[PDB]
Amino acid sequence: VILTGNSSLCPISGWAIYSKDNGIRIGSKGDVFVIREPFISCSHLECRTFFLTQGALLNDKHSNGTVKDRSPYRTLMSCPVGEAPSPYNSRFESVAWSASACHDGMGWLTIGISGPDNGAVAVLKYNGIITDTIKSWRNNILRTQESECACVNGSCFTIMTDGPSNGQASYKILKIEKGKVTKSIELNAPNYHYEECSCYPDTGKVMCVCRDNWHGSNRPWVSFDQNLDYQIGYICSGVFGDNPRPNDGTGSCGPVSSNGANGIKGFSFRYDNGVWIGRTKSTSSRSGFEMIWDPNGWTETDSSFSVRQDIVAITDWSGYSGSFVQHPELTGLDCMRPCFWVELIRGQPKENTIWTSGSSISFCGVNSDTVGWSWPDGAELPFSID
Amino acid sequence: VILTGNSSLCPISGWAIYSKDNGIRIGSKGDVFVIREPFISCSHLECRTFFLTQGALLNDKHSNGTVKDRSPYRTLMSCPVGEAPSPYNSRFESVAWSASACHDGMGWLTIGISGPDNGAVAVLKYNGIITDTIKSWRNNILRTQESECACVNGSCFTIMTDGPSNGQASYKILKIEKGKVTKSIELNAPNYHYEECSCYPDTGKVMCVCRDNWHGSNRPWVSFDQNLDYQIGYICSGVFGDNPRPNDGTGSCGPVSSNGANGIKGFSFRYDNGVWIGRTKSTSSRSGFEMIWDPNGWTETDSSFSVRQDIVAITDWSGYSGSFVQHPELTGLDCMRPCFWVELIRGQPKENTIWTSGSSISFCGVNSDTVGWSWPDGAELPFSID
Amino acid sequence: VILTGNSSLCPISGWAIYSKDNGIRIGSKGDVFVIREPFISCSHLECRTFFLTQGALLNDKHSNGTVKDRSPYRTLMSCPVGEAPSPYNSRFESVAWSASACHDGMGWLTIGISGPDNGAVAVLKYNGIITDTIKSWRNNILRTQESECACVNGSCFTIMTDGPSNGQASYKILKIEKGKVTKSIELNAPNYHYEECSCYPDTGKVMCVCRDNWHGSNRPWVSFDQNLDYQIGYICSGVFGDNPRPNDGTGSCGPVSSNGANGIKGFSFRYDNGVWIGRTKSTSSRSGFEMIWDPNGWTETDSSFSVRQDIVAITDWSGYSGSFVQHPELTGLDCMRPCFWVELIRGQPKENTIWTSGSSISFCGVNSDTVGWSWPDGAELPFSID
Amino acid sequence: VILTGNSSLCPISGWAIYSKDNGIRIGSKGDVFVIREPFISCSHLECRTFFLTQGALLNDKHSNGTVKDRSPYRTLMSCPVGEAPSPYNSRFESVAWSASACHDGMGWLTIGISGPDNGAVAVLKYNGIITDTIKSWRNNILRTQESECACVNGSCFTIMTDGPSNGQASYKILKIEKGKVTKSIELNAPNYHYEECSCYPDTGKVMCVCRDNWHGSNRPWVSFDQNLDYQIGYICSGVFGDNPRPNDGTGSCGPVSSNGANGIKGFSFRYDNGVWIGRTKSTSSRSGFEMIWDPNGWTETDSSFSVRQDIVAITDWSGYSGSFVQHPELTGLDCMRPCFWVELIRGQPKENTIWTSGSSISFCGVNSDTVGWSWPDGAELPFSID
Ligand SMILES: *[C@@H]1O[C@H](CO[C@@H]2O[C@@H](C)[C@@H](O)[C@@H](O)[C@@H]2O)[C@@H](O[C@@H]2O[C@H](CO)[C@@H](O)[C@H](O)[C@H]2NC(C)=O)[C@H](O)[C@H]1NC(C)=O
Ligand SMILES: *[C@@H]1O[C@H](CO[C@@H]2O[C@@H](C)[C@@H](O)[C@@H](O)[C@@H]2O)[C@@H](O[C@@H]2O[C@H](CO)[C@@H](O)[C@H](O)[C@H]2NC(C)=O)[C@H](O)[C@H]1NC(C)=O
Ligand SMILES: *[C@@H]1O[C@H](CO[C@@H]2O[C@@H](C)[C@@H](O)[C@@H](O)[C@@H]2O)[C@@H](O)[C@H](O)[C@H]1NC(C)=O
Ligand SMILES: *[C@@H]1O[C@H](CO)[C@@H](O)[C@H](O)[C@H]1NC(C)=O
Ligand SMILES: *[C@@H]1O[C@H](CO)[C@@H](O)[C@H](O)[C@H]1NC(C)=O
Ligand SMILES: *[C@@H]1O[C@H](CO)[C@@H](O)[C@H](O)[C@H]1NC(C)=O
Ligand SMILES: *[C@@H]1O[C@H](CO)[C@@H](O)[C@H](O)[C@H]1NC(C)=O
Ligand SMILES: *[C@@H]1O[C@H](CO)[C@@H](O)[C@H](O)[C@H]1NC(C)=O
Ligand SMILES: *[C@@H]1O[C@H](CO)[C@@H](O)[C@H](O)[C@H]1NC(C)=O
Ligand SMILES: *[C@@H]1O[C@H](CO)[C@@H](O)[C@H](O)[C@H]1NC(C)=O
Ligand SMILES: *[C@@H]1O[C@H](CO)[C@@H](O)[C@H](O)[C@H]1NC(C)=O
Ligand SMILES: *[C@@H]1O[C@H](CO)[C@@H](O)[C@H](O)[C@H]1NC(C)=O
Ligand SMILES: [Ca+2]
Ligand SMILES: [Ca+2]
Ligand SMILES: [Ca+2]
Ligand SMILES: [Ca+2]
Ligand SMILES: [Ca+2]
Ligand SMILES: [Ca+2]
Ligand SMILES: [Ca+2]
Ligand SMILES: [Ca+2]
Ligand SMILES: [Ca+2]
Repeated sequence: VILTGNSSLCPISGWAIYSKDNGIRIGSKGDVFVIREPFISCSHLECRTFFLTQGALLNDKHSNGTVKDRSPYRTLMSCPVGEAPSPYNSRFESVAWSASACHDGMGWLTIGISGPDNGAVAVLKYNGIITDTIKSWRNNILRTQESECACVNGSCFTIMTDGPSNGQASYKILKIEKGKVTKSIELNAPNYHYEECSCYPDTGKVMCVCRDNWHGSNRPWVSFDQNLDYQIGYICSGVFGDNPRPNDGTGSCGPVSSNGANGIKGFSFRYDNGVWIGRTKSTSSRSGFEMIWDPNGWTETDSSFSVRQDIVAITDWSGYSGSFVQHPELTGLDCMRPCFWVELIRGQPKENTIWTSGSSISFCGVNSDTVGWSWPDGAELPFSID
Repeated sequence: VILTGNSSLCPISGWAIYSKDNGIRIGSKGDVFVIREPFISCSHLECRTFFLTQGALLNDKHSNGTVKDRSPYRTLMSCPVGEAPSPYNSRFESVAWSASACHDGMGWLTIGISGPDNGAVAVLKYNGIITDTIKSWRNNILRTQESECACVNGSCFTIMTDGPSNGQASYKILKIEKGKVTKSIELNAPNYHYEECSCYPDTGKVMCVCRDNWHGSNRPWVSFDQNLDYQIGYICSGVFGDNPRPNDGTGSCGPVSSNGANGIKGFSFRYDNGVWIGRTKSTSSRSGFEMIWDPNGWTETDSSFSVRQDIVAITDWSGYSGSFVQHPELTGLDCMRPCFWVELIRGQPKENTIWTSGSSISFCGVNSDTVGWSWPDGAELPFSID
Repeated sequence: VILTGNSSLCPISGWAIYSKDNGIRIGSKGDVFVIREPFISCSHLECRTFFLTQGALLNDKHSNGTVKDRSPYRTLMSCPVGEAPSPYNSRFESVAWSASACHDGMGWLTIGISGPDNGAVAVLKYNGIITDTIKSWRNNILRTQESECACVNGSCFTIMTDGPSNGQASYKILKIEKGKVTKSIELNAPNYHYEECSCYPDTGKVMCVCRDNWHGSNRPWVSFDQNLDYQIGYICSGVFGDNPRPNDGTGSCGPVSSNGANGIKGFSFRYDNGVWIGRTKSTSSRSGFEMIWDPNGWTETDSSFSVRQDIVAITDWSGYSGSFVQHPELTGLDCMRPCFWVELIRGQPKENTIWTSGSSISFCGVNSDTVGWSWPDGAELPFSID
Repeated sequence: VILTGNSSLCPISGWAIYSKDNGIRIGSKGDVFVIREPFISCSHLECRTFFLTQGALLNDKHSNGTVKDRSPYRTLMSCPVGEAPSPYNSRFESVAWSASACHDGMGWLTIGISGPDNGAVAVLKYNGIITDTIKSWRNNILRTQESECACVNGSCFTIMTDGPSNGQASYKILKIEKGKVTKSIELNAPNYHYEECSCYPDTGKVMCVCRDNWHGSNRPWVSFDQNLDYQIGYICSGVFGDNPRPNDGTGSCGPVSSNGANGIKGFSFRYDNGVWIGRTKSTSSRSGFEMIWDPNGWTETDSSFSVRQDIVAITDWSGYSGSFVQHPELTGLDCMRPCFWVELIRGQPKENTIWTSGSSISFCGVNSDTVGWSWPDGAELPFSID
């Protein structure tokens, strides 16, 4: 089957909890990878958690976090959703310190970037066979989504960035068919900054909501059709989505400069003029998580919103978050179902350990009754290795 | 295939041992979840053990019992019958501190309740995809069976409770089709109390035998057809089924008030006016287990019975128990086979440990020779974490 | 696919090594069951190692030997051939302190005996579903092969013993179809003793070579056709097959009384008037292993033989051994291939540990070049738990 | 599916990283085999890592390297590519201290050599069933490739050696069909030395590049067609391929005598008159790894070359390396894709441990952009067992 991707996002009123892996609690005794960015991606048959590991287990000396993030040991692996990421249940995908994956209905596409900062190379695999490579074109840390790419009608789409993370860089949309790049376009986006995009298919097109690490505390977006004809902007809501960020106030259709430097991987779902925003509860640290429905937040700059659903209390650590979808071929629904995952980061720099890892929770949007709560990581730090 | 569920319970004379997982003995060294309620549920192809875990392993500090039962860490998992429940052999099912699951012949239905005490939400999944939610309607600990639901002719049925565990609460029957609630009915049951129901199909209808936590030391039951027309009662036998309970004597068709408060999840199988009762051997603690055949015990209040089969000796810990069936589509028989599982609880509050866990045994009803014995947990407590 | 079982044993000249699991060496660190009798059985698709475990892991306190052999914790498990038997790679089969298993071409039959000594019950499963039970008929430790049963033309056959292990007992052949006992016969075998039979199919019939624990240091045998017409005798060769045994000398077609009490599970393959004998190298302890070809040893009493192939040196521990076959439906050959497994027992009573376990090696008969060697267990005892 | 093997090697410009297993880093805490020679072999559906283990885990006393290399404990296993080789994810293949494996499109062939030095026996398996044996014909350590065999048109091909490793030995090509040897030829190769061959299919023929342990610091080669008509030579490039070796200088069509004794398993790919050479960076120790393209290096003796791609830095340990291919039936390409693996050896003799093991990296040849880097093992030695 080919995922057609022609349906629209399902109407939803809230988010129902889908998974929680308790990876760090389990890794206190079991053999569990130290991981980051545990993104979920689904096929027409199953959902999988992808993640990056340094090839080290929790509570082992090799978890010592003084290793660089872009190291030669870092690999992309995947395990079933909701399971602790272990060498005994994880499939190897690619050598990678930056990554993406998605399924077009016939096979898994994985994208793994490795190599040195001045000449990194993305290796594209389709069903685990190398099908293409993309080399850094600006020689300054080629990097990609750290969540699932989006597939429409037999083609898959991703965003890659090359250049500074504290200034103007270069952004490319890629169209990939059976793992071969068939088209690429560099965005003409002066004064924009795109990193770590969350992209989802919707009505035959793709929407990506990303991270401005240069000078925006609201999130940039880019949407495009199957030929990579594109539009760009920033989410206008004064419910600002990045972290760090200022207190909610008047937004902008351009980058909001106050507290704009630095950031966090996040996501949002557009519903016409409205937007569902996932964000941390703290404005200054990666703490808490909440879903906010702003019925005019895509296009209007006020800070008013209609619904807030709690996900993680502000007293608990959160982390990266990303979108994923479940297509009709998987669900049997007539619409595209939006979902998201949250990474719950424990360890350095906020806690007195030698290591850093995340566990994950995930939710799916439903048009039935839901409830806010807090589903935090739950591990008791420090560990015995510390 | 659709499980028709139109056949009657097989004639049986005793219980043959089906599985034993040795989970706690193995968890002394291996990586084994701390678990509760390991109920079994079967498809037309296989049987699985479902269980709730806090995401903690035996002999690890996170197994510390001080965590509340309704925590955000609690998840429903499943593994093959008879295997130690490990993070390396277990499937994730749902985030849940109360749960149910069953198979209709075409897919697994799982029901997992999480969220706060005043607004819990049951997430319904079919083949692992969220298909519906049910929110608390009394705002007082929505909770369900902790054993398998019952499927007949393409619909699956379960019982949910909301309200006090020491007084009158509210009880609903649900009819579920492919994970969607298609009908629900509130029982009109003043002075009844229903919790932790064990439900099985029989001749196109469902029978549930439950736990009266309020004021009954015999077990209440409810049976209903596919339109949710229902009957309610209490098992009349003077062989009382709950724990705690009084000494055997004259029973009642209503709740037996002596020692009626508190209780334990249990089960029974009705055969016309007779009943097979599974119960602890002790009247005051969760110790021992036995199967009693009382040929007039469903409807008559005397305490005489015909057959007793030992399952666990009175000197050994037992725990929760539940029914499961094997349908003709799985066994090739022309009747519905009754089976049951027993949880063997070790640790708190009876033993000097920081943790509480169960292991499991299970038995199938057969019309051939059987024997009583004792198949206890067998772990040597305390563990080194203690 | 039904295994016809109508072919004869392949002509062979020696034994080629098939598998070695290194179970005890691996279990010094990994999570590995303490096991006994690791017998192999094959289907038309795969070969599996079955084994009995006490539900305890090597190097853990629950491996403490003081538990009796016939305990309620003992279970039959299986894993792929050549893998260390772990809770993470093993399938649960049955609760059992004595067992057998085989595949008829369409499904696995397992036989598991549990319960008390005076009333044990064999539980029969077909495809993991209970299909029959057999209760002790002499109330004195019902017991069976501890190796694979034999299947011919849709029926499987096994031997069960009930009664004394130091005197005359009672022996039954069972005919089983889809897990249901369809016929049984009690052997008329005064002065014979049958235990722990190794049975293989050959030309539409079954041949079993067993253990005389009463008063024979040669091995008894029983052969029968699909109607359970049977013949009985003892292997005549002065190359005595049991352990303990006298030095090789003049054999007997009846039980050889010298060193006759006690014994060890073993096997032999009949080729007309000749026999392949597997035995320990020591006459007094379970040390070493060798295959001997005696071209007239089935029917003649001399102690001369033609070929000896070393398997385990006399300076290394051996243990139980049993036959298995690979049918033409598995191999594509036009004959029945004979194979055997050997258990290498470490620990009590010969070594200063708290535990006893076995690892396994296996060999297949081939008509090409082979070599003798020693393939011992290789663990360094004692372990840290000792 | 029969792999035709009639295509030629794909044109390539560099090497893209395919896998990294981090086995030793993970095995610091996880249950991971001590391994050597982790060679990769692919079917039409998947790629697997084969390896030899002594049946011991990292960080356990049985990893003590005083056990000889040709021991009875040594076994050939396989696991998915990129996963740490563990007893929980590895399938058993054969008892072997020297081994080879490949897939003909319909099934796995494995060759495992065991037994004594003066009479070793290769056991050939097809789909895990013993199909043939080959006994030592010179009684002096029969040994084979330690990498994948080459399959063309329903036949698989391998090289075996018997005789001295410091003098003239005897070399045989084998043609194997469904695991049965159908033809063999002894090379007429006076003054040549062939060990540990890396063989690949190319245009209906097989090319093997090997290790001269006697007196060559360049590598010998043998190529042959499906009838085992063959040609022999040595790689002429003054870019010497063995380790140890002299500094780059004038090559030879025969064995280069300077530093010729001893060696390391390696590989090369012929492209007309040019050659891609994989070699260590150090001339004196097993350190570093690089790929060199020499456009006239197959047939000319100068030390000039065109392209160097770094794989492992000279300050990090490397080890054995070998070729593998991905056939068009797996990739969908119209050519034969060349790939290679590198073993990263840690421990004795270079480091102060009791053990020796390898982890692995692998690369595939592509005609797109690539980059040099260093992907070393990354474990911190010594371990706590030391
Ligand atoms: C078994 O179920 C069938 C299936 O029909 C159900 O009808 C829906 C209302 C809903 O309950 C779904 O689960 C099913 O699809 C029953 O057949 C139907 O019965 C109704 C009324 O009796 C009739 O109007 C329909 O036409 C029937 N449909 C079909 C396809 O036959 C059937 O009654 C059930 N059998 C028993 C013994 O209860
Ligand atoms: C590819 O193989 C076919 C088949 O050859 C047979 O099968 C092989 C597995 C092996 O057993 C060979 O020895 C067999 O001959 C070859 O086709 C055969 O060619 C011969 C003449 O050379 C002819 O007599 C047969 O009839 C052919 N058989 C079939 C089924 O076509 C073919 O030549 C091989 N191709 C190459 C390039 O060598
Ligand atoms: C082989 O089996 C055939 C099938 O019939 C059998 O019938 C009953 C009695 C059982 O024994 C059951 O296992 C089988 O289904 C026979 O017709 C045939 O005679 C048997 N013997 C042969 C072919 O030699
Ligand atoms: C998508 O396209 C298919 C035809 O290819 C059509 O049947 C279906 O209704 C379309 N869905 C939407 C939501 O447009
Ligand atoms: C962690 O790494 C740093 C840098 O290599 C090292 O200096 C430090 O001592 C390490 N700490 C531990 C606990 O391993
Ligand atoms: C989908 O792809 C197919 C072939 O790749 C093409 O016919 C069509 O233009 C695309 N668009 C839609 C809406 O199907
Ligand atoms: C159930 O339905 C099947 C098929 O209609 C029938 O063969 C079977 O006998 C029925 N059983 C009962 C008890 O109605
Ligand atoms: C268990 O939890 C209690 C709760 O405060 C804590 O005080 C105690 O130290 C814990 N014990 C262990 C062994 O972790
Ligand atoms: C066994 O039966 C099969 C089925 O027809 C036949 O092909 C084969 O030759 C028979 N073998 C013997 C030894 O009778
Ligand atoms: C083993 O079991 C016996 C049984 O009583 C016990 O007395 C002994 O202390 C145990 N030994 C160890 C080392 O656990
Ligand atoms: C290999 O043989 C097949 C036979 O059908 C042919 O189609 C294919 O093109 C051939 N390839 C080459 C490279 O000769
Ligand atoms: C390793 O093996 C040798 C061989 O007997 C032994 O002498 C030595 O003490 C062992 N060392 C360790 C650390 O186990
Ligand atoms: Ca920002
Ligand atoms: Ca607004
Ligand atoms: Ca009660
Ligand atoms: Ca009664
Ligand atoms: Ca461990
Ligand atoms: Ca004897
Ligand atoms: Ca003789
Ligand atoms: Ca050399
Ligand atoms: Ca040159």
